[PDB]
Amino acid sequence: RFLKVKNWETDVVLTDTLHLKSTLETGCTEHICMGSIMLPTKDQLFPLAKEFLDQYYSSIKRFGSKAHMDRLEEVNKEIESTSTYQLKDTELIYGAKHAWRNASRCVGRIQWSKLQVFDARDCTTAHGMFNYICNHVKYATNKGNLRSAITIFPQRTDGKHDFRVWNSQLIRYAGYKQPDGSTLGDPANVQFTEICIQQGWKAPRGRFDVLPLLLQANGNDPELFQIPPELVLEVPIRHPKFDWFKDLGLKWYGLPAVSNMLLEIGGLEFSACPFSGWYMGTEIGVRDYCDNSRYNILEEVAKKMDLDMRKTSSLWKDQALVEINIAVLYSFQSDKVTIVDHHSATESFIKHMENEYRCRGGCPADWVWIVPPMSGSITPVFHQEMLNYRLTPSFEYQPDPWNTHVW
Amino acid sequence: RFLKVKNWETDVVLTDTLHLKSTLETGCTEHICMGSIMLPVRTKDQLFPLAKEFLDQYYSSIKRFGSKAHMDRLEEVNKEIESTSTYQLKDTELIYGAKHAWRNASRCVGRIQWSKLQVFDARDCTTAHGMFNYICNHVKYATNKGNLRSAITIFPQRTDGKHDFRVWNSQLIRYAGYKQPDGSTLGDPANVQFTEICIQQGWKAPRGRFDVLPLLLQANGNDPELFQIPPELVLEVPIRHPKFDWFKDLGLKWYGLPAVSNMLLEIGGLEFSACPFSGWYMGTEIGVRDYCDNSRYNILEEVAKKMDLDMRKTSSLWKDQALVEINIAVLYSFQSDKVTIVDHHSATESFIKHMENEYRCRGGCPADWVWIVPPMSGSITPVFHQEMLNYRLTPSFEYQPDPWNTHVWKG
Ligand code: HEM
Ligand code: HEM
Ligand SMILES: C[C@H](O)[C@H](O)[C@H]1CNc2nc(N)[nH]c(=O)c2N1
Ligand SMILES: C[C@H](O)[C@H](O)[C@H]1CNc2nc(N)[nH]c(=O)c2N1
Ligand SMILES: CN(O)C(=N)NCCC[C@H](N)C(=O)O
Ligand SMILES: CN(O)C(=N)NCCC[C@H](N)C(=O)O
Ligand SMILES: [Zn+2]
Repeated sequence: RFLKVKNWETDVVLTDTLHLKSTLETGCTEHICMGSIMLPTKDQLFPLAKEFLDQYYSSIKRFGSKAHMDRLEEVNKEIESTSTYQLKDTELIYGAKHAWRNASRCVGRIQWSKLQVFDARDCTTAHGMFNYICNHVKYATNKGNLRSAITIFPQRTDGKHDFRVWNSQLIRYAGYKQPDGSTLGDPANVQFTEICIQQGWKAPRGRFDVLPLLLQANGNDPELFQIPPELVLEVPIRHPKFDWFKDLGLKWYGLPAVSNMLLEIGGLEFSACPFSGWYMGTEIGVRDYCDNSRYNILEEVAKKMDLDMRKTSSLWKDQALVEINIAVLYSFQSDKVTIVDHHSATESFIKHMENEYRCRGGCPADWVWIVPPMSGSITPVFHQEMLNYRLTPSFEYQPDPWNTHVW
Repeated sequence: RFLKVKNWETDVVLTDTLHLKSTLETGCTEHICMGSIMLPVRTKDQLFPLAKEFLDQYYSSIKRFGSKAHMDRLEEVNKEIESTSTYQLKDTELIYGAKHAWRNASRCVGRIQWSKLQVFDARDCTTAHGMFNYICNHVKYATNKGNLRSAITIFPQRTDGKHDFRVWNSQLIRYAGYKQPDGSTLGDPANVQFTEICIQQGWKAPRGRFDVLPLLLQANGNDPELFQIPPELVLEVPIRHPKFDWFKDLGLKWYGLPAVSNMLLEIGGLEFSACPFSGWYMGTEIGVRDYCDNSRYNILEEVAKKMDLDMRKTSSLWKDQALVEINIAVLYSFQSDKVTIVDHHSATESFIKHMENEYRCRGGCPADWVWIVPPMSGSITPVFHQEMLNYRLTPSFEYQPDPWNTHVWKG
């Protein structure tokens, strides 16, 4: 019932008691571990509302107070009467911050208490959604001095009036299947790009075309909007030592803004809740650029470095990987756009884990996601045992809206 | 029940049915995943089902399930258990058991090779001197002048738990570690505790950076005895770099034969507490972990200093740059000396091919992602993108406590 986690580099041992508060299921059983799998009514709602309100009133040191009991009765009366309830602004902000705090896949959680919460629960149309999103992009970007933010659209009601951002992130690049057989742009975004074109987007058919927003308000058919170009901060990628790197024609955007997840607070479901922080360098340099199914640039870079690509044991892929990641970090830093390297971020996470174990009794963490995708063992998280479990409030995956929407 | 795993790079989906034959527990529950935790005398009653399960597996593998030979063997083992409290495996069953323990080892990336394993049966061994001779023969066979051959040596099984055979070394060949009065370490810090034990037992330590440890061998529950492996049998490789001529003056070398000697082999409920096994290295084991872990030889700074990298801020990725060069040097050095080694790209590519084959022919391949993904360049290897299912099949290799923690000293 009490669990220990050890760091095998420092011998530091921490005791986890927070897992006992966990409610949701992991997908593992005593017989099988699914740790590497990517995607493993009124009666329902009151216990969830109560669980949340209890944690909230405990957090402001007013547990069992008159104000606690009164809010519990108020919400109970509201669920019994309306089949749902509304969060106070204080509860919404607490809930959003804790959904981030609880995000076991996120290495950036030392930042969790510093989150700007934009309450968009008064939004009614897709044009309104576009306005809120531009404002979030502008605030979060802050001319390169990035600030963490979330924008929260109205909660699910009966499930036929869902707010959704159809985009997987606020800013991403289009992908196009060519007659050639190859893919132009970002292959990750081929299906969604097709949906936009189908809905009438005039695609430029280039390598780095910022996708338009496809926004769905109140369960209505989604609508297209272009983010003002002047609000999308991009960074041309160059190398501090290699003059030729700039001629690859690479760029990336500064603001990573996940827009397809569902925020659950006190049993309420916020299906449109785009949130943004800043990039860890490996996200762009390792995954976005070097995944075989992404921009897949290792070959081109290695050829420009004149490495021996005849044999895997020359480690040519590894050498070009490091250089690409050096160029990503250098380019963002030179343009004064916030970015964190994987050494700095993982060091910060270990400190955050220690803080959470000390002050909260634990920190749910998914090692498979937390360890960076290059140089794993030279970062301290590789040597850190972690326990993964699901706490609420939470960010959850949800099915893509085009599979589910009724046109 | 069927379980699917997807490869997110190729979209290949595989279906696992083998997990149904799993009996042992993982450490995980419906409420918690323990997938990153390093470490999460039998009765007659518990023994016969284990033996039966194993013999059924063995006779099925040889296409003799339900034959008179199968039935007679079950009867013979049942009689032997009821009579003597235990039983003896036939040579064929021992070979099959050892190969399958390897096949089932979810943390092993090298399993494409599982059916090619030389099994040395040492169950007639009675003394530590006998163990030493067996171990020297294993080392010489496995080394094969650099053309490494996988092998296992299997000493007598556990009886009452008071007469265990144990190799006290964690690997047959490893370097000594010495804690200095000023708090620094000479040699390999991983082996400081064991080095102190050896010195206590009478070893005269050279006190250098790469001293091959003596073997410390326990036969039949007796106190362990020290033996020096003949130096001519210990193949080592001086580490140099193909471009950087200063690399050799770091004074680095490593041994060619990785030979894990502290695990327990379980076959049909029998426990083989001394079962050293060896293959060949994947380069990252040495170049990433052994050389660059902060708690091991910790060479990153010295290498980066010699490369004249910008070390003022982590975001120059100086550690990452030095790491790749060290790993190039290790692969270069072994290949140049004609000592078998595999790079992490080749090894992971082969593992994926093995895994897909296992799914098709066996219905699954238990695999621990946390261990299978290499400790550098994770996502440019195919295993990073491969969903895996981790579960425990028997026969198996298991951890056991260090023998100095449990040994009853006779004097
Ligand atoms: C402040 C800077 C932040 C950094 C450096 C950071 C870092 C990261 C990284 C590197 C990942 C893995 C992403 C991937 O591999 O695709 C991640 C995942 C995640 N982060 Fe953060 N994060 C930050 C802010 C935030 C914020 C503000 C939130 C929510 C308010 C958040 C919630 C999450 C969630 C829910 C995931 C899992 C996403 C998924 O499963 O695809 N993070 N974080
Ligand atoms: C033939 C070449 C082989 C290669 C390249 C290979 C590769 C590896 C690697 C890289 C690891 C991780 C080791 C670590 O991080 O400390 C490992 C683990 C392991 N391998 Fe292999 N292996 C090979 C042969 C064998 C053989 C012959 C056996 C047994 C018969 C075996 C059984 C195991 C086991 C039980 C582990 C888990 C070790 C632990 O938990 O500490 N492997 N393998
Ligand atoms: C199959 C495996 O779960 C998958 O490739 C994971 C591994 N770790 C990851 N880690 C992060 N941070 N992001 C990812 O997309 C992934 N992908
Ligand atoms: C805490 C974590 O489980 C631990 O550091 C693991 C991670 N993955 C590993 N993978 C391999 N192959 N070998 C190891 O020693 C480790 N160590
Ligand atoms: C949440 N956020 O701040 C962040 N750093 N990453 C979210 C995911 C971004 C994605 N991995 C990408 O490379 O675009
Ligand atoms: C099993 N074997 O062949 C192997 N490749 N590795 C076993 C463990 C070796 C260990 N990682 C080391 O670096 O010495
Ligand atoms: Zn698990």
